[PDB]
Amino acid sequence: KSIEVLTGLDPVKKRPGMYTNIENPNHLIQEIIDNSVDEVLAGFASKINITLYEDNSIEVADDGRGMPVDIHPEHKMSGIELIMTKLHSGGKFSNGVGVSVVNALSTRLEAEIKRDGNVYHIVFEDGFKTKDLEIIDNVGKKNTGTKIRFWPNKKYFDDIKVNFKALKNLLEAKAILCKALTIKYSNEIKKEKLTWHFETGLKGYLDHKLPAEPFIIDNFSNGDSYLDAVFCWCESIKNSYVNLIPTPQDGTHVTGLKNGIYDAIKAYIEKNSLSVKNIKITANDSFAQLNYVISVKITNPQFAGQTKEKLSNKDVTNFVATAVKDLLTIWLNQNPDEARQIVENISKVAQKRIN
Ligand SMILES: CNc1cc(F)cc2c1[nH]c1nc(Oc3cnc(C)nc3)nc(N3C[C@H]4CCN[C@H]4C3)c12
Repeated sequence: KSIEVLTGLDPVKKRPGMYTNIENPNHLIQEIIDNSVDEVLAGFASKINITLYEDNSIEVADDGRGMPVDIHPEHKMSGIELIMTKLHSGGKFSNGVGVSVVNALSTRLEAEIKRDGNVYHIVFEDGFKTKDLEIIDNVGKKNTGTKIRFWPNKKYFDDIKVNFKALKNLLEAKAILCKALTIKYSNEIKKEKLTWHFETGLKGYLDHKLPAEPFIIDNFSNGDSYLDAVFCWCESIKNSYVNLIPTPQDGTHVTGLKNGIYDAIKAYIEKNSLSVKNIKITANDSFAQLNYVISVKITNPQFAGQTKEKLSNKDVTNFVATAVKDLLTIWLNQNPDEARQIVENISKVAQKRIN
């Protein structure tokens, strides 16, 4: 918030490849999903509905509070227009892109917002408003939501066809990580509907893709920070997420799982026996054969460099570590035969490193 930056859309139209992946419009669809996901994470949306039409438009709808429409004092336009028609960025010092990138790279965009008993409607073309915000209908006060339909512009894309298969993979991936979410998908070209809703979240996922029944951390929290995790050892899946988006280069949340596991194995070796007390085991050793998914839900996810691929928040590391240690120790201290096996294989990895 120290520096706030506001431009028009020309830099996006001039270098589309710096604001999206231009093979197809999927990344644009991702921008819209991400916003609707932020409304799920804030506790207000439970439903994300996606439609692919035969005219090659894409519609995404949620049942959240609805994108605000109040007039900005300084900019003299509604929230929906302000967010759609200008590039928003900023930070702490100089030297995610926003839905305006989708508006910019689209010949047409329509927004329907339900709030405060009103159905609002607005239309853009090539990133400029062309039909004013207007109340077109009325509705129950608790009938709320945001719905965006957009028409990707062929001049900015190698192909206007949506890659359906990757879109489906992505939606499933997200529904897995948020049990309070139900995602629906309708492809009117292929005549195909899907519904993803995972009541037990990640349960069973590792099994499908020691302990024999993998360990699950189920919605652990400290204030406005949430942790879901599943892991086991094996002879491979190693996925981590922040706010439902992959962190292919790990970070503080992973280091958190790593340290929390080490601490748990080290303490258990110390408090038991197993002829392993004299083996110099490392965090790396107890992590070596670990298969897991960890998914954290935090307030202001800070990342590495200028990209969003490695979580940096220096206090997530001990948020995860402490939780993993406590939960895993409890489990170790009620599963004797398997603890012993986990410990032994870990010692084996350590001895092979030392030799
Ligand atoms: C496909 N659906 C969809 C699509 C979409 F592009 C945006 C929203 C969207 N649904 C939304 N719901 C809310 O809800 C809010 C209401 N009030 C406040 C203060 N914040 C969020 N806000 C929304 N906003 C406001 C901004 C805050 C974070 N992201 C921006 C987009 C959306």
